[PDB]
Order: sequence, then C-alpha cells, then structure tokens
Amino acid sequence: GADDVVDSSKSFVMENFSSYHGTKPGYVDSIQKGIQKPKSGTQGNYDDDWKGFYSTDNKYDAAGYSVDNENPLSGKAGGVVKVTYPGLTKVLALKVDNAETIKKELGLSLTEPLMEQVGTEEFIKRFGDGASRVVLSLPFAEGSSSVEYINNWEQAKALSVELEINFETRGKRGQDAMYEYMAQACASCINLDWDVIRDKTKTKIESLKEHGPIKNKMSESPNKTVSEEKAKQYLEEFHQTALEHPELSELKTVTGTNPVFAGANYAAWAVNVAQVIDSETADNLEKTTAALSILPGIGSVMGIADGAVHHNTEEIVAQSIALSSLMVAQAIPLVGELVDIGFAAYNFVESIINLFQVVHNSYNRPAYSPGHKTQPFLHDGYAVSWNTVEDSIIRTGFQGESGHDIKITAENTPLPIAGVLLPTIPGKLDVNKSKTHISVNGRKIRMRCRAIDGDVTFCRPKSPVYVGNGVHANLHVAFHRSSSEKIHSNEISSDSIGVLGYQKTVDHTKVNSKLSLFFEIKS
Amino acid sequence: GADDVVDSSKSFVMENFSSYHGTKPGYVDSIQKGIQKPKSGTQGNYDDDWKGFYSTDNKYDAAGYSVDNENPLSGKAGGVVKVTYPGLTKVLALKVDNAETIKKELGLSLTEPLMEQVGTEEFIKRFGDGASRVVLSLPFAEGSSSVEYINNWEQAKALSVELEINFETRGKRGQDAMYEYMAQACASCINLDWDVIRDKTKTKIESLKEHGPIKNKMSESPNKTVSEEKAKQYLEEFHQTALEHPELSELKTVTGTNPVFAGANYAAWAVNVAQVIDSETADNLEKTTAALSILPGIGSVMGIADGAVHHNTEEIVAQSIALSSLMVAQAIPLVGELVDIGFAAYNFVESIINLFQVVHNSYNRPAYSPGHKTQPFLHDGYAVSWNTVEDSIIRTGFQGESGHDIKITAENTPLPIAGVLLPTIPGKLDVNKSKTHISVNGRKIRMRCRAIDGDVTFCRPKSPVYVGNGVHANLHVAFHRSSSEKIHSNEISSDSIGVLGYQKTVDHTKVNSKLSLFFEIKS
Ligand SMILES: Nc1ncnc2c1ncn2[C@@H]1O[C@H](CO)[C@@H](OP(=O)(O)OC[C@H]2O[C@@H](n3ccc(=O)[nH]c3=O)[C@H](O)[C@@H]2OP(=O)(O)O)[C@H]1O
Ligand SMILES: Nc1ncnc2c1ncn2[C@@H]1O[C@H](CO)[C@@H](OP(=O)(O)OC[C@H]2O[C@@H](n3ccc(=O)[nH]c3=O)[C@H](O)[C@@H]2OP(=O)(O)O)[C@H]1O
Repeated sequence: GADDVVDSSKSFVMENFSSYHGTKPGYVDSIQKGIQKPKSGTQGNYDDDWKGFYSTDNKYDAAGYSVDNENPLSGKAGGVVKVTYPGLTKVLALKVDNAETIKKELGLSLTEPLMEQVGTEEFIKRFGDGASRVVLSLPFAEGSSSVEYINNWEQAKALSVELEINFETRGKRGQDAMYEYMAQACASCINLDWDVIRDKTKTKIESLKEHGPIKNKMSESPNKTVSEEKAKQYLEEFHQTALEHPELSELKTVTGTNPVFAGANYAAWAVNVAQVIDSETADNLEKTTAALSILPGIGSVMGIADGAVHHNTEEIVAQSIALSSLMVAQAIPLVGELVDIGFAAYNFVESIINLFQVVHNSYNRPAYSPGHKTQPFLHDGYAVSWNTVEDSIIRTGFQGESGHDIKITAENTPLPIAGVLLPTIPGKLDVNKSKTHISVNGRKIRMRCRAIDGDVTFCRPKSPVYVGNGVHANLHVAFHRSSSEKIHSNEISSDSIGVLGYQKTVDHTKVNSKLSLFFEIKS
Repeated sequence: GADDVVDSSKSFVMENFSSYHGTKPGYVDSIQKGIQKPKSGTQGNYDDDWKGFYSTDNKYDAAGYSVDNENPLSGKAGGVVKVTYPGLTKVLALKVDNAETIKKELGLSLTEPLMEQVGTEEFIKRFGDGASRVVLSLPFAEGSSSVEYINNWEQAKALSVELEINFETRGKRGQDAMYEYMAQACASCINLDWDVIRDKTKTKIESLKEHGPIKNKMSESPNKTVSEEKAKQYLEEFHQTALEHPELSELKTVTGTNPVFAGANYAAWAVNVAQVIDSETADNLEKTTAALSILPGIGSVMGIADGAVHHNTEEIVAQSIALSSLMVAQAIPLVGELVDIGFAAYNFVESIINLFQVVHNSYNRPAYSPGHKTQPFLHDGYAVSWNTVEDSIIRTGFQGESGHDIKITAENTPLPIAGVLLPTIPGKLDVNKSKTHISVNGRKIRMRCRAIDGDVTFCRPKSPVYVGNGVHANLHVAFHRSSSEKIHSNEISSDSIGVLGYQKTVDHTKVNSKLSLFFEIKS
C-alpha cells in the first residue's frame, strides 16, 4: 500500500518551507504579486493528474526554466523567485511518479487528478502530519541531486514570493547573466568573464583583419566557390598564417600538441558553418544557434578534449573565437552562400559564445567520468561498463563473497579480450577463480589468473573471447573474504579493474588496449 | 527469510531428474563408473561452501567444460555424460548465489559449508518436499537461459552416468567434433564441414604457390626485413595478384565492396601475425593460438562485419584462409622472425580454423543486437542504451503513464543531440511533453515535439545538448495513454526510438547521425 509509493524516511514537516521557481521575461515582477493558476497554458502539466505549481530546492535548476519560450536557445532569461509557505508544510517524498499507482496505493479516488486531491482537507488530514498543506517531492532528474516540488494550485495561493534574481536587470549581453549565476554553483569551475571575452574577441577579429600577411593570405583566396577539398586547403594555410599573429600567441602554444586543436579541425569547423548558413539564418540569432548546435567539431574551437576544458582563460577563449570568426569569413565565399563579411563577425560570434556557455555549464556540473558508476569507458572500439551501480562497489568488513558484473562489447568486427587485471588483498579480497568467468553470448568461460605486483592478479579466458556487433560479454568477478577485517586504503594499489583489449606493438613495445572500470571500497 | 533466497515458483520435484556434465579427455569412461568426489583438485569450488558436483541442463553448455585443462585453447575435448538420479529429486532454485545469505536466510548453521548441509537428512527433510535429495539450481550465466545444478558430493554417489558424446571417438582434427556438436544447438546457423574446409584450404594454398604470377609476385618481394610500411605495400600488391587466381574467384567477388574485407586489411592482418610469431610459438599450437587470439582484425579474414558472418560457405572460408596463409608466408620474411615457410601453412592454419570456430559459435548463440534490451548502439562516436530492460518495453492495455530512460554519451569531444524520433498512436501512446526531457549532467532540458508521418513525433531539446567524455545525458520519455485499448501492430510503424546525432551533408543531402533504441510492445 502506502509505503510502496511514499518514502516516509525522507518525508518531513517544515516551518517556513521555501523553494525556487524559474520565471520568464515578463513575469518576474507580476509573479511576486502572488501565485495563481494561469488562464493560458497547460497549468503545470500536459497530464491532468499532474497539473499544479512547480518549484525546486535548487535555484540554479530553477534558473534553467527562465528563458523566453519563444527563443529558448538564445533569448533573454527572466529570473528566479523564492516562494515560501507560512506555517507548517508537509513535504511528502514519492518513490514513484506514476499517478495511477499513487492513487491506487494511496487508496484515493481513481478518477480525480491526483494533484487536485493533494490540496484537499482530507488528503492533508491523512498525510499532512499536522501541516497546513502537502507538497509532493520527486527527484529532479537523473544525474541530479535536486528535488522537484509539485504544489496543489489552490494551496499554492498561500505562497509568499520574493525576487532571487532578475537576470534582465543585470544588463548583460545574450544569456551572460544566467550563465554567470549558474557558474556560482561551483565557486575547478569555469567562471569566465564573458564581457571581457566578448570585448577581446572583437579587438582581435579587428586587428587580424588589418594584419598585412593575413590581408594577403586572403589575397591568395579563390574568393568564389571551390570544393571544400580546396577550401579546406586554402583554410589550413589561412589558419597557419593567422595563428602567427602576436595576438593569438598563447593560443599558438596551447593548440600545438593536441590533434583536436589543429588547424585542420578549425578549417573542418569553418567549412561546416559556411555550409549551413544562409541569409535568413545568418539574420536570426535563434536560427543561427539552432543550426550551429547540430554540427560536430566544436570541441576544436572550444579547447575541449578528453574530459577537460583546456581553453579556460578569457584571453585564450577570445583568441580561439576570434580565429574561428575570421576563418568562417574566409570559408563562406568558398563553400557557402551569403554576406560572409557580416555573419562571421556578428551572429556567428554571439551564437558560438552561447554554445561555449552551454558546454562549460555541463563541465561545471557533477558528473561521472568514463568507467565510473554505470558510465561506459569507450576506447579502441570497445564499450565496457559496470552493469549496475552496486557492481562498482566492493564491500568490506565481513567474511564471505560478492559478485560484480561488467558489460563488454565492441562496435563492429570481432575484437578480443586478452584478460583482466583485478585487485587482490590476501584474506580481505581474494579472487574466487571457480566463480569468476566471462560469459560470451551465454557461453561461460572460466579464467586462469596469475599474480603480479601492486596486489594485482592477471586473469586470462580459458578460451578465446571476441566481442563486437552481435557478440557481447559479461565479465563476472566473484570476490571471496576469509577475514572480516576492513580493507584499508594502504592495502589497495588500484582504484579500477582493468579489462585488456587487443595487442598493439605501439612504440615497438607490445601494448594492450586498456579499458578501466573504477570501483569504490565501502562499508 | 526463506523466500528471500529460494524461488519456490521455479522449484519442483522430478522423478528421474537428469542433467549433463562436461568431461575431460581421460575421464569419459571412468566417470561412467560413478560419481565421486575426487582426491585432487578444488572439488567443485575454490570456496568451501560451494564444493560439490556440477552439472547443467544444457548438453552444449556441459560441452564447454570438456577441453584438456593443460591446453584449454587448442587441446582435445573429451565428452559429455548424462547423470540421472533415481527416484525423486527436489530442484531448489535459488534467487541468490551468496552462501552466507542463504545459510542465514535459510537459518542453517553459519559454520558448515552450505553444500555439505544440502546433503543432510534434516536439510532434505525441510526442503526436499519428499524427494530423496536436493540439488540447487542457479542461472547458468548472463545471456544464457541454462541453469547450473550444484549437487552435494555424497548425494551425488546415487547418480547413474551414461555417455552423451565422446568427442575424441569422433576422430576429427582439432576441436572440430566439439564445435560441430555445439552447432547442432541451432540446426541462420553456421554449420560448416571443417573437414572440407580443411581439405580445400590445403589444395588452394598448394595451387597458389605453383601459380606463375604469384611465384613471380614473390620474386618482387624484398625477402628480407623492410618496414611494415613497405611490407604493407609489397603485401597489398601480392594480395592483389593472388586474388586473381581462379581458385579464389568467389572470394574475389564477395570481398570487393566491403572495406573490412579489403586487401589492405589482409596485409595489416598478415603483418600482425608475422610480427608476433617466433620459433617457439610457431612450434606450439597452444601458444600460436594464444598469440593469434589477441590480435585485432581477424574479422577481415573471417568475412565478419556489421553483426553478420559473410563468409559462410566452406568454399569461400577455405579461399579466405588459404589467401591469409599465403600472405603470412610473405609477411614473415619482411616483418618477422622464423621459418615463414613452415608456420604459415601449418600451425597458422590449424590455429586460425579454431578462432573461426570460436567466433561462429558466438554468432550461432542467441544474443541481443545493438540497441536491444541493454546492449548499447555504438555509432559516430556516441554510445546509447536503454537504461534497464523494462525501459525498452512499452506496456499497453491500460489508461495512464510510463517513463523510459535512455543513456546517452559520446567518447571524447562534445557531440550534439539534435533531437529524437518517438512513436505516437493517438490515445494509446501519446508523448507527455511536460514529463519528457533530456538531463545533461543533471541539467533538465524540456523538448518541443512536432508531428511527422509514420506516427512519429520529432522532439528537439529546448536548449543545446552536447555529450562527450565527462558529459552524459539521460533521455527520459514519458508516454501517456487516454485509451485502455491495446496497441495493435498495425498502428505502429517503427520498432525503435531514434536519437539523432550531429548533422552531415553526406551525399550533399544533409543527414543526421542516427542511433536506434529498439523497443517491444507488451501486455
Ligand atoms: N503569477 C504566477 N503564478 C503562477 N505561475 C505563474 C505566474 N506568473 C507566471 N507563471 C508561469 O505560469 C506557468 C505555470 O506556473 C509557469 O511558466 P511556463 O512558462 O508555463 O513553464 C514551462 C514549464 O516549466 C515548469 N516549471 C517552471 C518553473 C520551475 O521552476 N519549475 C517548473 O517545473 C512549469 O510547470 C511549466 O510546465 P508546463 O509547460 O508543462 O505547464 C510560470 O513561470
Ligand atoms: N568420476 C568422477 N566423479 C566426479 N567428478 C569427476 C569424475 N571423473 C572426473 N571428474 C572431474 O572431477 C572434477 C569435479 O567433478 C570435474 O572436472 P574439472 O576438470 O575439475 O572441472 C573444472 C571445473 O568445471 C566445473 N564443472 C565441470 C563440468 C560441468 O559440466 N560443470 C561444471 O561446473 C567443475 O566443478 C570444476 O570446478 P572447480 O575447478 O572450480 O573445482 C570432473 O569432470
């Protein structure tokens, strides 16, 4: 019944219960006059059972609901307000978001929209625990630790509303105020001054234009349609010359080694832009942002590769954007259609500043790296992951066994799995070699394991293991503990299980493809 | 308690309960004399609680335990025997394989090895349901529908043993008898006559050697160490000439279009072999098989690409193996160390016949294709999967809602998600656009969906979505049903959800990267 849908351990009564609501440009002031079910719109939900007023415990999450709905990609963001219930409010945490289940389990009317019934006396009598009203709590989203609050429309009229932030009052370009506010969430942390980046970029685009060898490199330009193949060629040379400009120097240093950052990738990027921008698009930021957002390769100009944001100083990001701008201007005539001159310096910049902000925001948010929890590790054609979050945890402090499943497959042709590297601590974490195995399309293959140093055993499949399109494996590791003593950090040298892929005489030193699954020791 | 570890719905009592045991060369006859705990070895398990006699309900699975333990990769397989318990036997299906949990829950002694206690009168009294003995049942492996039977050593003495198959009696080369027996499992189905493939290959290797233009192409060969770069070059030309031989004609046709099957990949393969084979390895099949098994690229010679086994006639597989053999012979002198002449024609062939058999066996086994159940779809740098098996099921026949989670990330730099294609049937399967969203590192992004034909709606993220190393997304699709009528096959045009990746003007016709998640309609 009721404990199948309500999680009472995380339900509580609070006095002066507060939360946030993201508000659109046009309502930051009026919503402060009070909360009321609007006359236009879906009123909180497409589904009747879920119609009500929505808030979240996180003001940065509330902020993501503040963008003009007509231009959600590049419009103004309005603000955040904090709404508070006077007195006592019961926050009832639900284990499920299915309204038919909750009405059934909670034994309510199966007919009335659940959210109407939450605002009833009877419902508040039964679940309010003496609070003046009930608000439902659900997890905000996967990968988030916030909660979403679903308020009954009528009970919401009691909310007091105050301004958290009105982003438009900030007076910044684009969605600069919204993103600077969200960057506060992390104080590591990309906290760039976009006003400065915006200003240095302009100065740089201007200066590069005046540059004689640039003004010349441009003179070599076909200045009319040529295949991207020769447009790529003109562009790499152009890039090669612009990057010698004293104002794109630091950028010269930082993009020299990494292949993602190469001149070829800036040219591949510029060619892609010039080819998707027509005059109507070029004329509208929203549509410019809509088109730029679906192209591959933006990481080259962003300085984002391998899990890291390399271009992370206002100076270097401004150089990279200014270099990109100039090169779209060159690409437009050779591979596109429009007023090259215009777009490149204006809506191209406005729009790409916005995509930088979108991507920096994600990297500022807590996330799992490859091979952590259930995030896959993608490498050399293989995809591997802990089947579930508990598999990634090696529990300690007890005598007995555990089992841990790792999914393994590869994208296409049959790639071998040479074996696996596992941590061992005698007594506290032994490998049970009878129970450990690898299953290929259900075929169970036992392993032969051998000691190594670093308290690592190397296990190989008794028979050949290949994975690929249509062939998948489950590596099941069974650990055995003869001691009830807890594993100590000292005792463990590795924080991952290592699956070894195929062998390459990379460096003329035989090396195996390495795929890592990171674990955690607990209890 | 007890219903936390035993699954009584799948436990039963049977008269003349039968099962299979894979037996090693040396024991097919003697084990027929009766089952007895051996004096040497782990007696069924490394863990004491799990020591006992092991059997399986599947004779093809039993067959995978029959290979000489000293040369598990290429040794002889012994056989399968069927063991039967006279009278009544209780098969007790366990929900868990953790012996401490089962002893606790089943309230048994925490001290005695569980499997000793299963063979006790008291234990048989309590769980035998009137059977003369209890056997424990566990799922054989992930991706398998077999079961594993764990028999108490002492109760196992009552088993009657009969010969299923003695593979050695078959008189075949390598592990031909074992693999032909396992191929019976599927009657689609690779059921090759390896005797024929073995014979045609020899004939072909011999004939190619005599071939004048080949004997000549060989005359162009540096016949001494040259970098793989020039060894690759000699090899592609050599391949290009050998494939013109009338005996490798069909092969000429079938490998002409697919890039995996190209002459360059046969040369990349031959170079990899010549470089990992030394004289000692070349002299031992086991070690030859151990080294060949960890190299990438075998799919080129196998004719295996995109989930399919293309070389599936004895004639074409013999041509491909004969061509591969000849080319290792050429590669050895240029990039390796040994008696090129020897290995290539002998242990190289014996060994690669075995890897073909290993890989054909996997493709003969039931498996999930990319994007089915929780198998990921790997494409264009992206990895996507249904988070759990239930997510992949769209249930029908009721009024209400469902939610379905799809994991999304990409291997490195930030790749965009343009939107998603979802099936719609009015009333029976509507998209609830309030509840449907995509979460990027916890950032919840709503969608705007638009109709299409084929009862498909196209939904785009309100804001830009990029995934990559360190940035992952959860696409949560919420479906709503206003009708309690079941979805009919007629009504649904698609069997997958389509995630759309970045855009490419591939064909000079703008195309999006397509990632598919296949669903099933039930109830
Ligand atoms: N005086 C007012 N009293 C009440 N509402 C007012 C008032 N003034 C303006 N509003 C707006 O009215 C709508 C419902 O409250 C909300 O905006 P939306 O643009 O429809 O908001 C878009 C969606 O965001 C949801 N959402 C918004 C912000 C948030 O923090 N959490 C959340 O989930 C909304 O429920 C809405 O859902 P539905 O579109 O599915 O109805 C809200 O901002
Ligand atoms: N007369 C006999 N009575 C009993 N055993 C005899 C007899 N003659 C030979 N044996 C062998 O003795 C061992 C235990 O029964 C088995 O072989 P293994 O090579 O140790 O077998 C290798 C492993 O395969 C397991 N296994 C084998 C076949 C099978 O179908 N299922 C399964 O899980 C075994 O329990 C064994 O585990 P442990 O190594 O972890 O002990 C078995 O084939």
